[PDB]
Amino acid sequence: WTATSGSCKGRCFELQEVGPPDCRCDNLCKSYSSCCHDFDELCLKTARGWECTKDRCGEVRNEENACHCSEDCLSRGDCCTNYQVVCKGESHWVDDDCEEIKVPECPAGFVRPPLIIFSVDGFRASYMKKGSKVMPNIEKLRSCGTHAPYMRPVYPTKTFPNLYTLATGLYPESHGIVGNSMYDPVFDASFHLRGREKFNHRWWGGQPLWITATKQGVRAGTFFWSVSIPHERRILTILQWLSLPDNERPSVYAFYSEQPDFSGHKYGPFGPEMTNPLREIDKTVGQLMDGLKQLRLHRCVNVIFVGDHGMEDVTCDRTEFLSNYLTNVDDITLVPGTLGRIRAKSINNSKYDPKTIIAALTCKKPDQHFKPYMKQHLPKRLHYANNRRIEDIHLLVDRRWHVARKPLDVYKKCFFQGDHGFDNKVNSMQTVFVGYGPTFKYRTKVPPFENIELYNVMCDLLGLKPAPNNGTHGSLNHLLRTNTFRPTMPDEVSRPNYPGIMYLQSEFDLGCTCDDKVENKLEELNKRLHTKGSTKERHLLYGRPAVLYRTSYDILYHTDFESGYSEIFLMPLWTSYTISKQAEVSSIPEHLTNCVRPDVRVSPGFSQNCLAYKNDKQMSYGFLFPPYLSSSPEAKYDAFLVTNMVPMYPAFKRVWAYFQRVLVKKYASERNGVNVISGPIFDYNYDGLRDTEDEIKQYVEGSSIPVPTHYYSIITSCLDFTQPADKCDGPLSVSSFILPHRPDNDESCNSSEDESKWVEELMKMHTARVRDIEHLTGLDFYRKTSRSYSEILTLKTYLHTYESE
Ligand SMILES: *[C@@H]1O[C@H](CO)[C@@H](O[C@@H]2O[C@H](CO)[C@@H](O[C@@H]3O[C@H](CO[C@H]4O[C@H](CO)[C@@H](O)[C@H](O[C@H]5O[C@H](CO)[C@@H](O)[C@H](O)[C@@H]5O[C@H]5O[C@H](CO)[C@@H](O)[C@H](O)[C@@H]5O)[C@@H]4O)[C@@H](O)[C@H](O[C@H]4O[C@H](CO)[C@@H](O)[C@H](O)[C@@H]4O[C@H]4O[C@H](CO)[C@@H](O)[C@H](O)[C@@H]4O)[C@@H]3O)[C@H](O)[C@H]2NC(C)=O)[C@H](O)[C@H]1NC(C)=O
Ligand SMILES: COCC(=O)N1CCC(c2ccc3c(c2)C(=O)N(CC(=O)N(C)Cc2ccc(C#N)c(Cl)c2)CC3)CC1
Ligand SMILES: [Ca+2]
Ligand SMILES: [Ca+2]
Ligand SMILES: [Cl-]
Ligand SMILES: [K+]
Ligand code: NA
Ligand SMILES: [Zn+2]
Repeated sequence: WTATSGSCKGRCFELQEVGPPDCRCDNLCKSYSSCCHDFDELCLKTARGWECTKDRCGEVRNEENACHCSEDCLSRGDCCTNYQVVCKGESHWVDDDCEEIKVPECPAGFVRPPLIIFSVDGFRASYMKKGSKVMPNIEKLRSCGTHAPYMRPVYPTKTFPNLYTLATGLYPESHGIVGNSMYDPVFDASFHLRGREKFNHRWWGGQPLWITATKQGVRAGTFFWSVSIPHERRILTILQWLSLPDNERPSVYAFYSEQPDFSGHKYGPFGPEMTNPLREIDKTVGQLMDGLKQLRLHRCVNVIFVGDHGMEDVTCDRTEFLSNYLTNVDDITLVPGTLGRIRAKSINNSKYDPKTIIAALTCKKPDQHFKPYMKQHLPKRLHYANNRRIEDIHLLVDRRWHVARKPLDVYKKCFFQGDHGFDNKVNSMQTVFVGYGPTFKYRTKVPPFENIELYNVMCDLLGLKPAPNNGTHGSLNHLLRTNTFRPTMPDEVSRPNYPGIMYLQSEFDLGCTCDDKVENKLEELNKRLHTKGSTKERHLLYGRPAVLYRTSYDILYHTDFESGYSEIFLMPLWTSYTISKQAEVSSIPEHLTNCVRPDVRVSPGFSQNCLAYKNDKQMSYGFLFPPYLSSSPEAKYDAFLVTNMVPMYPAFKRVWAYFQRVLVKKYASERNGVNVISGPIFDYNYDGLRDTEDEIKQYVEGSSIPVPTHYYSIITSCLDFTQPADKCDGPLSVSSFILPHRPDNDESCNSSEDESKWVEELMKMHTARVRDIEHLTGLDFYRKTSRSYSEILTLKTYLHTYESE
């Protein structure tokens, strides 16, 4: 119930929402069927449209008009945005030359530059170039301010998950808005763009910017807008709020446009019908900037022009149907379209089998345009698992395609030519970022970055302390003239031990054998020096990683590699080695095929054992430093130390061996040397964070040797590839991966072929940021470089995507 019989007189677009059954006059009242009887009349004026004309100049104020051209309109804050242009001979903002904004130039009473966030739905990155001729206001913001060539959305590349990620700095698995529609099995309820369910605050986790601002005494405009409020009225409303008294005026404002997404769905991303919506959004930017310039705020406000995701060509005829794969298609519920999520139609059904559903969907047709995954097996870079609203079964759909349950679902809803929701690495899903104002840099291009980073920046722009989030604060300092944020390295929690030779061979009963008893004063001092860390500056180029949790570990030095060996997990946490452009690949000699050697620096009780591997018929082992890349036949013996061994499924060893034998050397050749840091990851509860020992669900049979869920590598070289990795004077270049440690290669449909036909494709799919590895390991990398910490934070957030240009 609402008693809608009160009035909006003097309350139009009030900032504080009043509680039922009192009637409302705020920008959301329409959506709730709760506005006062006179809201349309008083608050949604439309008479005479949105522009001043010559004949309206200096008119007698008529309070019925949409906006005003009367002399008193500047005082009242309610002129048409072009008033000064038409009636006072001023120029439109877009026609002014651009001039550096070195300091904020704000009216008296402004305590800080306001932030206006102008969000555009479906605004694909390449619109900036391709629509440049029809978007002069946007193109001015872009060339004069700070811009990226594109901004990476979060997965799924849908509207609500991305807008709410922009507001919170959180992955959708953390904020809870995991799709445009979602079912919560605990609420037994579904969230959709339509209807009232989305209104309940129970769906919306984290702390969005408006709440962060309010808690810290910074006032915030409403970020949600009722769809029927036209754009011109949203702009006028922002400009009116900006004219409020100092104690009442918000410092942060949001404008949202449903375009170009709305037309993009109908016409495709580059349909000829798309020119007009781009012109119309540009005109709305023009209105805002002219409006700001009238209020003398155009060199005071920081403006962010940001999109939520792009748009791809997608038609009804490119739909894969599940009824073409499954027989029990009526026992499932599918969230369809540009991603798939499958769950049981009934929870009272104990004969529903996720395993058999997955198998019936795997590599079934040679051209198949989707891939099924258990959610925990999805690429870690998607961060799309740790929420009860994400179904166990996930389908990653190829760009340009849809998935649906049955044909009747498509014709009983061709409508559409565009859609979005695909993997956030896809070029067509990339969106835009422009920042313009006194706190942003002038005429500056920044590298592409992820939208999860922007919350920290918007907090910096507002003098706010951000709530805990998934951004890496400091990684976008290079966007800002001032207000940076001064990041500092996390303190190391565990310091390493440096063990010497402490154990005789015969103290070990590891059930290991090696053919290594072949017997010089020149080269015995030499080997001693190597074990003490003589070559460490060659193989550890950026300092040892810091361990950020409490544990017991040893640094072990070798001629060819250095490692941080965990006495708790019985294996290295990290192994670091450099491979120069000139390095040679060798074989594992025949006599050394099954060689594993006790490490006399490490106790029998903190070592793995070969017997466990012999007894575990599913589990084999591999090595973190590859024996193929030994510097000499003598150094090769170090590669077979028990302290370099890790548990590996035979299926995974195919992947790993190819990476180590072929790919590392290829990268060293291409990049002029590489430094590699490799190691295990344990994430059995799929939360993206390092497992404690008591979370491990799988051990090597009859041992305390834990089985990794993933293996990582971070591959660093010089950005200036004329300099070798080990003698690099300037910025660095990195690519990294987090490979799932799986007992089959069901994910790679061509895995029956030679590794040269599928391994690198798998690794590319599982590309990662250094920061993703840091969360999963509790390690902190690049502790000792000649580069600024802000720069290193940018480096740690980089993702190598392997998309074309
Ligand atoms: C991305 O950034 C985010 C933000 O920093 C990181 O997420 C944080 O991760 C922390 C560790 O996982 C986590 O801390 C836990 O908080 C528990 C209290 O949580 C509530 O309060 C906070 C703060 O206001 C709130 O944000 C939480 O919101 C979640 O849940 C609501 C619904 O209740 C959702 O609306 C919302 O979207 C959000 O959901 C997400 O997080 C939860 C987990 O909290 C997931 O389950 C969801 O799927 C979704 O992802 C909560 O309202 C606190 O109880 C925990 O403490 C336990 O563990 C420690 C171990 O040291 C122990 O000392 C404690 O005693 C306690 O153990 C006891 O409880 C156990 C569990 O019930 C039990 O088994 C034990 O036996 C004990 O009795 C813990 O500190 C923090 O909440 C989230 N924050 C957010 C916003 O998600 C995220 O990790 C980053 N991602 C990456 C990859 O880096
Ligand atoms: C914790 O916060 C929850 C809250 O305060 N709520 C109260 C408001 C209620 C509500 C009420 C009414 C509506 C809508 C939501 C609603 O979604 N639309 C659609 C819509 O605005 N856009 C598509 C654009 C949009 C703009 C910004 C963001 C963001 N960040 C997002 Cl995600 C979307 C308009 C109608 C939801 C719950
Ligand atoms: Ca959208
Ligand atoms: Ca974990
Ligand atoms: Cl969805
Ligand atoms: K075995
Ligand atoms: Na396969
Ligand atoms: Zn859309």
